[PDB]
Amino acid sequence: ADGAALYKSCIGCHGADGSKAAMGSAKPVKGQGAEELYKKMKGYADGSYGGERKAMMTNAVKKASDEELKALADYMSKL
Ligand code: HEC
Repeated sequence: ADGAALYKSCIGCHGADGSKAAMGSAKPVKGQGAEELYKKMKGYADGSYGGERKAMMTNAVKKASDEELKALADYMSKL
């Protein structure tokens, strides 16, 4: 699959232009940067980055294999 496909679900917590209030006050995804987003999204998928509220997101992003991980960051980096 590829990032774009996953994001469609992600809208639930991040909104379109990755800025809605997630599980409380959270940094907006809104073009942090592909580097940042990749490392953080990778962090979550791998389980290196996370926390209580992140648990849902962790499993959500966990579905992303590799193409997906990279592309999700790339996509989010222009959103
Ligand atoms: C709520 C139910 C969420 C779902 C589903 C998804 N994310 Fe999320 N995300 C959430 C929180 C609480 C935060 C914390 C950010 C902070 O530090 O305050 C985030 C943030 C991100 C980021 C930005 C990185 C950062 O700022 O630390 C990334 C890269 C991210 N989220 C990725 C991601 C993906 C790929 C999701 C859907 C495919 C997704 N999130 C859903 C809460 C929730």
